[PDB]
Amino acid sequence: SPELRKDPVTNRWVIFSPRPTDFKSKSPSSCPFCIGREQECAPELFRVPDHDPNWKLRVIENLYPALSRNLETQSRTIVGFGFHDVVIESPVHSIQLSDIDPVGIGDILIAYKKRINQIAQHDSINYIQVFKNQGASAGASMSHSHSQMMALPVVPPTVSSRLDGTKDYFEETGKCCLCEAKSKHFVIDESSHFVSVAPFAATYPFEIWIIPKDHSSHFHHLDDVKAVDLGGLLKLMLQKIAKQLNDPPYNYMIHTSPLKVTESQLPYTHWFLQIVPQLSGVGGFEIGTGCYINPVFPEDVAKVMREVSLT
Amino acid sequence: QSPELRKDPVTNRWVIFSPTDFKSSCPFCIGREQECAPELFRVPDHDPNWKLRVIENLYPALSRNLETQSRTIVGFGFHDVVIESPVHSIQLSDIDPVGIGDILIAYKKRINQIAQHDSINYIQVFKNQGASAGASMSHSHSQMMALPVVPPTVSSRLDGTKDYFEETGKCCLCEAKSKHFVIDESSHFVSVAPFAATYPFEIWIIPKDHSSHFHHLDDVKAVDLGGLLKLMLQKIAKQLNDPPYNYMIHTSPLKVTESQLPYTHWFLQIVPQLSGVGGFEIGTGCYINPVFPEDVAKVMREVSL
Ligand SMILES: [Zn+2]
Ligand SMILES: [Zn+2]
Ligand SMILES: [Zn+2]
Ligand SMILES: [Zn+2]
Repeated sequence: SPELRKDPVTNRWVIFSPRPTDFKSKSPSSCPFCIGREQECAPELFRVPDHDPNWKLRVIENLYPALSRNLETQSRTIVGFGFHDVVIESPVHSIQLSDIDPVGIGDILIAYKKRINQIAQHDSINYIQVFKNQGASAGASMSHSHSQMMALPVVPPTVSSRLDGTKDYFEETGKCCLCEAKSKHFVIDESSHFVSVAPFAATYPFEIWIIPKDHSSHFHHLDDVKAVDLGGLLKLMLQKIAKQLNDPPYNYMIHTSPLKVTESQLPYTHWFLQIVPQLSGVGGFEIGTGCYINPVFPEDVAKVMREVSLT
Repeated sequence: QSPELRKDPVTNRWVIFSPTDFKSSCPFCIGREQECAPELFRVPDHDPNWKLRVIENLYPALSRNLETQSRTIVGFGFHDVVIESPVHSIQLSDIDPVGIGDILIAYKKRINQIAQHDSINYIQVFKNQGASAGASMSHSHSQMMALPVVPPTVSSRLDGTKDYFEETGKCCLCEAKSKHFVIDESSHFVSVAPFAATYPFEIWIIPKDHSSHFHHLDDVKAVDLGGLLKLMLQKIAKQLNDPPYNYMIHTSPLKVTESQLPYTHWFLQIVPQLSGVGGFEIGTGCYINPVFPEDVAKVMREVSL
């Protein structure tokens, strides 16, 4: 049954028009990121344990940054200023994040936080995007496990689009769209402080939003318990995806608040984590319209992910 | 070199600039029609010996039956496939400009038919060739998708240009030669590199005059464009080693009110399917471009065919 849907968090029409059971992936031994080879990496910001030779993760600068941290005093057209950094996820070469315990993932998530705060000290930076790219066509240039963060001198579309949307939904309904998640999105799994769902008007097939059950406008408010919990759920979400979809290239994106949000935006600004398994590409309709075509309804995705067995 | 952000009213979004080096029978075969979804018309009109046909898409993304019905809406819309040549062995651009004229004019004929439906908000026409750019069939061809609402790209375009117009009192597209990097122009267009293009080697073909409506396309301009579109697609393949592509005609919704006409202008966007996308762009909606439009224009101004 083809229809069009819209989520006040993404604010753009997606078409739903397809079987959910047949969707599957179709997309060295050492590296400079490996422990004992830090001399081959760009400058470090910090490493957990705090300044320790037997480290768990490190937060280093990107050797080929997309934005220049040396254009700060210099800010139609603006200068390429930013902080494009890399968070090293494991000292080990070949272990994928989803195979990292949930407590270790919690710590990686705690690093993002600490860095965002370190960055939030720069009045120029207005929004950092914490995102992970695992896989060639999902953009993984390194095989070792890592995630990327970039701090921007502007507020992007989806954000002002998400902020422009959840506010319009709040003004009327009185509620923050994500607080209504279990009643407005399809439930997959739930942890102590988070719940996962196939979004009502999902962009991509098999897309996931791990959503804080409590109302929290900014990611950086991650504590140790929540960081370990969410880790377990993120670990659970990445394993059900890998089994059910045959280890597809996938990336994840943390969505949070503009650095200088308003006291008013808080009641409807609610962060979350989006997981997008790569299962297909686009054509001239999408690039041209900004509207996506999703071949699987979240009604089915939610049934599948619930039926996935992990033993 | 030094990265830089840049915006444009047409896109109304900043892109991250971060820097001639780039590069790379069927059912549609004349004699198998009954094997295609229904026909809306062909050209020559009602000619068994056709040069192009506009048919319904066998696997439509939006159902043309759900018309009666209609944060959510029914999947009503039309989806058609323009078959650009009864010869399985031809590149859209290896085609004669006059014949490209035929196809364009056909888009116009199908839009007017569609415009008769009060339920259609926008009418995007696009071209897919090459696997990586999205294509599933090799025979040369393009498509049309008619929608019940105005999509994301048009939304912003209306906002970006409107706001720009409240500024300098000028339609930015009419100012193409003072805002974009000109590579080439014919008696009616200026294919251009856009000041703040989203994709590397992106090319915009811009009607010189202010035609807030693609469907205002006439015969001489129709073939006037064909020659320039052809020239850009051939220069594209030449310098970039024949990369798949998806060009997109940008134009105006069927409910364009009068207050939006001075600043709404239609243009064609060529995207050699190159650059890849990962989490940054997915989470932000802000693309990164490795090559500035100043370098792309010079490179393409020197292409020899
Ligand atoms: Zn390695
Ligand atoms: Zn909330
Ligand atoms: Zn053919
Ligand atoms: Zn104009």
